[PDB]
Amino acid sequence: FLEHLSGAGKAIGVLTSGGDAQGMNAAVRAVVRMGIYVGAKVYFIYEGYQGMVDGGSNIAEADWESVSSILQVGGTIIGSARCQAFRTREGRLKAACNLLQRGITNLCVIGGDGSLTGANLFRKEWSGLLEELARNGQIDKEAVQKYAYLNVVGMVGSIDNDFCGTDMTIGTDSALHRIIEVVDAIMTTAQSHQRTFVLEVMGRHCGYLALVSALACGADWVFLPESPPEEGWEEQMCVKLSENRARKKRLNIIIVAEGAIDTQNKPITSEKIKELVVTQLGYDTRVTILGHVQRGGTPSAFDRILASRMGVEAVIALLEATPDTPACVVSLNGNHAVRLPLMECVQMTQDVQKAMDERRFQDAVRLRGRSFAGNLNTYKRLAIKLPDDQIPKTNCNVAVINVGAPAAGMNAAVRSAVRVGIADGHRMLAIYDGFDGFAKGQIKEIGWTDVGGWTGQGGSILGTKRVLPGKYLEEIATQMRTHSINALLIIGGFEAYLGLLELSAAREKHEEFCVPMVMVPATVSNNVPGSDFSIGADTALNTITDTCDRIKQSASGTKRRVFIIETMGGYCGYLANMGGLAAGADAAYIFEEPFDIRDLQSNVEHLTEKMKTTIQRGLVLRNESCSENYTTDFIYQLYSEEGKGVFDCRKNVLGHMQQGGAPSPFDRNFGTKISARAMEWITAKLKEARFTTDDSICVLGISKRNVIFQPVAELKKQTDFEHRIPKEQWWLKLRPLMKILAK
Amino acid sequence: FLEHLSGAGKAIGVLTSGGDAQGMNAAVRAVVRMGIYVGAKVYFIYEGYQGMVDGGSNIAEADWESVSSILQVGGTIIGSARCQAFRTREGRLKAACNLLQRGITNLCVIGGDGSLTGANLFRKEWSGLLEELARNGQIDKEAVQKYAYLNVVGMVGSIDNDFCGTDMTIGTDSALHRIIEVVDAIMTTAQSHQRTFVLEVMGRHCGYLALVSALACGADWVFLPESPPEEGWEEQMCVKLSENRARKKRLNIIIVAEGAIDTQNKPITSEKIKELVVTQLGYDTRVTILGHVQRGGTPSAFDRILASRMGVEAVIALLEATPDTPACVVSLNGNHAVRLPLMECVQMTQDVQKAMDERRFQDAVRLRGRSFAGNLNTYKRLAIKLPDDQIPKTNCNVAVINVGAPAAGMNAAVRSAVRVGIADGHRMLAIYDGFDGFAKGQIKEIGWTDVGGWTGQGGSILGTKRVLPGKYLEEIATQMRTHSINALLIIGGFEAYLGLLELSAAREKHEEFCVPMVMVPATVSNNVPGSDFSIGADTALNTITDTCDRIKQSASGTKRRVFIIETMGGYCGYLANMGGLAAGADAAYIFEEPFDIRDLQSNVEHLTEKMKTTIQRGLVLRNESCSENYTTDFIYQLYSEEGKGVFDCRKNVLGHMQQGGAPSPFDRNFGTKISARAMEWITAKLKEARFTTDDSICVLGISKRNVIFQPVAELKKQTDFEHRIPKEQWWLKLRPLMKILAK
Amino acid sequence: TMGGYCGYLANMGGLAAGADAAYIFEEPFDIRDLQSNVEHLTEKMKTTIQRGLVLRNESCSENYTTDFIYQLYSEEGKGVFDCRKNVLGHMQQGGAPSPFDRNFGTKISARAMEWITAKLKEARGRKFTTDDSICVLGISKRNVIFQPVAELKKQTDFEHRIPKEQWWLKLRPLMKILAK
Ligand SMILES: Nc1ncnc2c1ncn2[C@@H]1O[C@H](COP(=O)(O)OP(=O)(O)O)[C@@H](O)[C@H]1O
Ligand SMILES: Nc1ncnc2c1ncn2[C@@H]1O[C@H](COP(=O)(O)OP(=O)(O)O)[C@@H](O)[C@H]1O
Repeated sequence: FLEHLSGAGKAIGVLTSGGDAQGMNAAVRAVVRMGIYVGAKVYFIYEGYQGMVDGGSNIAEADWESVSSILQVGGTIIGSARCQAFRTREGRLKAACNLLQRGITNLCVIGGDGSLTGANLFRKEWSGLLEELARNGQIDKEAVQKYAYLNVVGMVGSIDNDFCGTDMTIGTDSALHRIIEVVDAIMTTAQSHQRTFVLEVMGRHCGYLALVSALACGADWVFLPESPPEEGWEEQMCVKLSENRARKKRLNIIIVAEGAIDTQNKPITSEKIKELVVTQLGYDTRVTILGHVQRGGTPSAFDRILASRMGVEAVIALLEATPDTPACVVSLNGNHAVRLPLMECVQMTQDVQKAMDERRFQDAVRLRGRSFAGNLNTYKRLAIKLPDDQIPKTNCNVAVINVGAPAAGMNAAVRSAVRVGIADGHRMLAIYDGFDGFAKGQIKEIGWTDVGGWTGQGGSILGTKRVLPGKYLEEIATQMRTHSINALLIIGGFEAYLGLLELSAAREKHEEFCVPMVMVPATVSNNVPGSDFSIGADTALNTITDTCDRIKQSASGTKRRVFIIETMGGYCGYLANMGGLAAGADAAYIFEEPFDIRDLQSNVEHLTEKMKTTIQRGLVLRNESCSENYTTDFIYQLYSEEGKGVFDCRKNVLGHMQQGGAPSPFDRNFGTKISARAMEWITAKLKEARFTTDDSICVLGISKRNVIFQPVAELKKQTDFEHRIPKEQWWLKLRPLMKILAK
Repeated sequence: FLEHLSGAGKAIGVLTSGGDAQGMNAAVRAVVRMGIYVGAKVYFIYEGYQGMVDGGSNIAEADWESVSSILQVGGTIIGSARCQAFRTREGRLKAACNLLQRGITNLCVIGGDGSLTGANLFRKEWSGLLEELARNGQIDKEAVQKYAYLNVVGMVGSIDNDFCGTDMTIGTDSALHRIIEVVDAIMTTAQSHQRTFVLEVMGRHCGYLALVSALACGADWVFLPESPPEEGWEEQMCVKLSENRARKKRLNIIIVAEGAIDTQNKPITSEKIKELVVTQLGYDTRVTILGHVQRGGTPSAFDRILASRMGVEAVIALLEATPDTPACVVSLNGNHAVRLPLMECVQMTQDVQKAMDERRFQDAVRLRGRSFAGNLNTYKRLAIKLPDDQIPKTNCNVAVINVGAPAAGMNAAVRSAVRVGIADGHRMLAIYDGFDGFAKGQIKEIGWTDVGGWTGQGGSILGTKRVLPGKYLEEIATQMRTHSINALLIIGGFEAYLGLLELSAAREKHEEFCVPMVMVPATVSNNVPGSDFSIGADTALNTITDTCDRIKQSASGTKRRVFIIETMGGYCGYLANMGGLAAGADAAYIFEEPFDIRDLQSNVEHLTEKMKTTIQRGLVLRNESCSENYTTDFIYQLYSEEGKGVFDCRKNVLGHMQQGGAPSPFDRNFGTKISARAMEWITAKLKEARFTTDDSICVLGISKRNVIFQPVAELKKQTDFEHRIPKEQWWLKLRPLMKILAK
Repeated sequence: TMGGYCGYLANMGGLAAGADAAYIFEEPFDIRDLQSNVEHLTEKMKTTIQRGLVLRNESCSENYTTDFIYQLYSEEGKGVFDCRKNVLGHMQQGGAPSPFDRNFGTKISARAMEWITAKLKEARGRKFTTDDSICVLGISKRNVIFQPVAELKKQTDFEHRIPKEQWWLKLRPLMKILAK
């Protein structure tokens, strides 16, 4: 719809300066391919800023073929480097001069707190740098007026995330993986020798990756620069570890921020701890500093997407910016990408440092992010069980259950749901084998020490069947009428929706279902209406994006070959699309977007023109059931006879391997995060009677920027029951974008 | 066949004491399930040796259901711990006593250098320990004669591999993964900031994982305790790094052994190096000590197989041992598992430390393994290019090529082949696009700096097509001359085999094919006759064994479900079998082992009796084409209608996702290792003219314990050309075993 | 219809039953010849004849199979016409022989028995090593003739097992113009 508006003729320079984080390539890829799409010239700037000063070999134009085959790699191919000869006007001039020699009037910088502030100045000094170049007569006197205005745009890029202008900065999810990967491995070595480990994650300033990772591996204790330990923590920690040996947890994991501190700026080294536990508890302890393995590695799905979206929203922001409009720093807020003023953002970032240095920790917290406070609170109120007798019991029965297909990171949702329940004063009942078990009586009260160590496990434990209750609506109520069940917590997918939607029926027929029930999105499909995201979704999506890279391997080894992969996920083309954009597929056929033999024919042509360039590979993803006639076989059958002579092609039907492996850190948190707020909505609405109106049975889920409880009742509207997909689907806005990155 | 004479009545005790290495669980799983198959009782011994002293809660019987769902986990579920109260007779007695109380007469210890020596004494003191127990009257006076003989067996288990009784110890391949995983990640952060890293791998005594890993990531320099650096290495290293910057290698990786030393016992810390390079080169440098992430993580395929095979060969050795027979320590030598004397094994291990302490490094090397010397030699002679002018050119043209399907770890074979060639005095010619390009003239001379950094990349670069050299023999002859080629190396699967054979009898014909030619196994199928292994085999097998665990996830979440996965690999059921044993499949239908509707029927029954126990999952692998009638659909169609009411079931057809991803560390080495010895066979046989016979065209591959060059001629015998698989296939001996383990 | 790669059965049967199109191997075709035929089938679904018949040679294309052909025609009609698929089994080569075969079998088989009786009398008062010592009798122009299996190696596609030059392909344009 906005493809028309495209500033052409002009050029843009792209560079990378700062903590080389994963997904950085996927960014410069969206920038180059988009910059060309709009009809402008895109130049490369090696060694970040240093490349500008130097020039010549550090500046070259980039073709569509250039940024190809780099999306699936960490670090940055453009190269990064700290340039000091730029922080000085005496040399910042050489940079400017070199730009006019190439005709670049716009620039896109992908760095960090400082790197951005660099261009913020260059932007201003420009009018002053051209005055000197024209004066000394080093550049054509004409140029002094053609390239008078200088537009720049910054981009969030560093695993630190010490930036409050955006919730997530390109790299976080990637580095977060690297951290969890190391831990999940270490946990097997500690669960044997029954010892305790102390880890040191990155983040000299922001203690973000230090908290999210911890919540992701159900850590025992965390040390953050923003929220230091209350005086007297030394004995309070040993209290925990002392109880963890008494509860039989032969494993203890300690997460420490690179810049840990206590009530006073006094640093909290990881050794100062190793000493504390072994010299006061006697437990064998080993501390390890996670190497730069946090900035390297393969970019996760989330990172590639965010990167590829930012790279575009940045290109448009460059030619859609006025000579007097503030410097913009594209960033993902809530769910939709939005540009923000650079200066104002660096301010917030610096302010966090200000508060911390002035023992104002309490304020420095609500300054890093309005989700950060909620995360710390969620973690702690879930990693500490105040004595059994100090918890005011409510004498109510709340039950949890897993209805639907198993989704990675589901056990994580149960761990939270249970603990946030017991710690709230309720007795927990676990319904095994989904509904199938519910009716059979497979119910058992579980405890706190029970759901311990699940945040890391995938698949399901309490079982889970897509078994609809619509016909066993009796055997169920009959069970609740013999367990004191006064609450319910479903965790699944669309199957669960129909579950509550049906339950509400037998209320004027069965006085037992007349209780509070809250469903939480838990499916790899993400077809759950009333939420833009689902638990275990980002996991499979990560498994898919990965597998596509390994398939793009055999497609490159053997020149001129195309692959057709059939991703699963009912009619919901979520998985199919997000994965196609994350692996850079030439096309992804989802159901939600109709297509005839022509949309297909007109795409085989584009695939042929690619078998001329360097990229002699081909990748096309197809939604499990996007069409009843054009099947995985059909698509392949056509592509073969229509290519015959130009390229080869095969087909693969991704099995359930997707929804299987260990849950992605994003699910390890999502599962734990939005499930607690689901448990309080219960405690809060269960206290109201301390239930009729069709609403006490809703579905908590991500909507705008934050989650909200929507009564399953009013969700009947925006939902396609025939294809089992929500009517309005947000990720369709990426459709035009996703494709312009094809050709 | 040999499962005839088994054994009952008596009982066996299993424990784990030492460096908890991955795949340890997969070991105790084979011991338990086998000890039961033989008809004996198997007891658990928690906390390694400490459990023996204690007793009671640290000793329990294990059912078939017990050791289930642990195979795919690192560390040890039995628990490990160092017990000092055992190194003393005063307490070693409490251990013995507790054993008679449970009726255990045999024992299997899975530990290390020290842990094993422990039972070696216990074995002897036994007669003396029962003398005191009967005297003091603590055990029934009768028992003093029923349990008079005490049989024990040790098992290689520790990632150190500081054991020369066996080539590989349960854990190596797994810890080697963890190491390579960390590196491959760090290399992206270093290839950006163009810096140098110094890594510190495990191995306080043996510098194994330090050499193998290095060779796997094409490291720049290594430090080993057995082969220290020649006096004057300080400047020699800087010489390298200085040239790597001159050759444009914006990345330098240094691998240091945990116990590195120089000509003298003087330790070589990783810092002592960080100082050296930065204070003498000025390059930015960061050193990181790979935490215990090397002992943790998920066990690799190689590890699980070796583990599962050792656990069995151990059980049989226990009941097949006489009262006066030396203590045995099962270990994999060459390719077939063979038991060896404990004491005699510990001697060798202790002797390596002896030599090192007496500056006898030269002997200490040929004492750790007859392959070690060949590996160190391979690495070094491939990481240092003596000046262009100091290399006595031979003025000969040797060309390499990739014929067949792309196999992970193929580029690695080219890197080696190329360098070992230039460093031998030959000019290297690279044939792109396999044969299809060979006839097209897609030939180009490559250099040393060209094939730099390939050992880590998967897929292929020189392209690779399954096209035979037949129909275009003339378009290959004419070209052959244009470059005046004399030697041709091949990196392909069965495809390449047919290549060499077609070129053999096609000599008298085209007089251009009369020269030395050597092929090397490079296919994920492993159907290449004349070799027990293939390049890229262990990779796909690792991806398969992984994917199966992710499927075994969704099969456990939804109780009572069976999956049918169709692995690929022509008729060669290699992939299908090894993967089935590595993931614990209930059955794997390969072609090499015929079966009727009865073997199938009699297996669905076994699957039903499992749906009664705790394990309500089901996994069955089927070879791509093991039967023309019983296809993946058929197998599923039967299993469904035959279970209907007891269990559900689905089917998945693994795509080319197998042979795709980054090559496994075992392939990264195999490719480089046995590829050089293939290049020397050329340099050695081309200097013989200082060429039309059956001994000029051969297939270099693994046979007995070591590789050997077998003329493609005499290989026509042991090869099934109709099904493209070697007649005699070694891994078929594991068939009975594989099945008794799964039941 | 079956019949290896030889589209004879498929063609003659399609012309005899008035099939809208018969896809044989001997006559290549892309997704366009297929597309441009679904259109003609739609314009017929306007007249009186609301039927559609398309024959496909057992293996005229490795990609475009009976299911493919049907899978396309279904989605490409959706709203104008329905469609199903049938794979004629060996029922074809089975029933009692047609009177033309009852004769052909007996007719040209006798003249094949005499060619033997006559070439037994040749070198009687006079061994066989020539090329015309093992020929194949078959209808060529107007009448049959004995062609030595030797010189038949030329006009024969061994890969698909069909003679190179096939006469009945002259009926291709005709066969189709009769299908509208
Ligand atoms: N105040 C400044 N003025 C101008 N350029 C700056 C300034 N601060 C940083 N830079 C530029 O950006 C580069 C990166 O600085 P750094 O603080 O390391 O970035 P980041 O915050 O991403 O880690 C410097 O080498 C310089 O080129
Ligand atoms: N002579 C001995 N007698 C009894 N136990 C011993 C003896 N030597 C070693 N052990 C046992 O093995 C432990 C030593 O660790 P070890 O097994 O050598 O580790 P690793 O598996 O890494 O080689 C001791 O704590 C003890 O439990």
